[PDB]
Amino acid sequence: ETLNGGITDMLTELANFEKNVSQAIHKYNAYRKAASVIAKYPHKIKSGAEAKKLPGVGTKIAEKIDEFLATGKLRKLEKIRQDDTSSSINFLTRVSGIGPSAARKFVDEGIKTLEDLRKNEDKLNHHQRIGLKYFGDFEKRIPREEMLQMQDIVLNEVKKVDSEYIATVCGSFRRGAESSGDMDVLLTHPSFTSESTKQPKLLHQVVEQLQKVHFITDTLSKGETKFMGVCQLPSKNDEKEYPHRRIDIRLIPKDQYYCGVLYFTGSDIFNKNMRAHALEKGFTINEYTIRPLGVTGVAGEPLPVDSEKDIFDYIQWKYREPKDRSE
DNA sequence: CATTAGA
DNA sequence: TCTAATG
Ligand code: NA
Ligand code: NA
Repeated sequence: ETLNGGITDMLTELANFEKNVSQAIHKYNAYRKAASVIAKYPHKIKSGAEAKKLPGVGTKIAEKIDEFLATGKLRKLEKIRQDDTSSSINFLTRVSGIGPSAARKFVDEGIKTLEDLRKNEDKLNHHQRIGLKYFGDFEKRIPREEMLQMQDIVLNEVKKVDSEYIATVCGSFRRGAESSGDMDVLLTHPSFTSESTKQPKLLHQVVEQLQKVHFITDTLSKGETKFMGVCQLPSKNDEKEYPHRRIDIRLIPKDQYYCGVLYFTGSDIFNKNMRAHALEKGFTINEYTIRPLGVTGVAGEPLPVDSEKDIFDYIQWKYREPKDRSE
């Protein structure tokens, strides 16, 4: 956590570079397994060799540690940090829509700056044009203050459109968090659960609403179960316009909300724990159900859930508020 | 790890 | 169809 840090930290620098700038899926994969195990390791790595004894710990990497352990840095680490090209790839990646594959393609073309992206707005597909559009707004954080008014609106429509609709803004926001990165509404409805052959509209209906009224400005993507957009709070009585925010809405079977909702709330850690705990208490939990364990090694059979509670009671825990889903 | 774009 | 990109 702090004894192995620079080491794991430098490791991940390396990894993330292999995978992004280069297409070394493997090396990249290498640095990370290492970056992992050395992290577990309870003692201060004193040298290459000491490390080397570790699993996934090669000589290539061990070599890396010496230099790092010896001089406060790393040449390649220094060498990569500089490189406009790799530098350039690191940045374009930031534009919503741009992954590395594209990132690289763009570069080779000689698109390295934000402006390049501009002059060549033509080479970008919708997602990316939008990304490019709201570059400042997507990188900006979401105040709970705003989070509150936001949430406020999305509920009223939902409600207004149909009243049988259940919404839930999961995420950090849901867990207290003074700020969030993007709003995430969970969506269900009774007429939609597991077997019932869809009702895409269910999704569509709302998106229409939210748009109708001007909350959803743009669309990144809309499927019959996952809509991926952009929102905006009605700039009051002028002077103050609101930032463009990422909003994502997804349809769920009534019969799988709670686990799902459980899930999306986190924290990434609480889930595990909770998830690790269920294991003992005779269960399994995942993004959708909770199936009682059978000694033969494994087992199925989705137990029924009507609230966050059910999942809880099931595995025999204390209902932990979202506020407290911290870990 | 799954859903959507797009080519 | 595959292949990227997001969460
Ligand atoms: Na991006
Ligand atoms: Na292949």
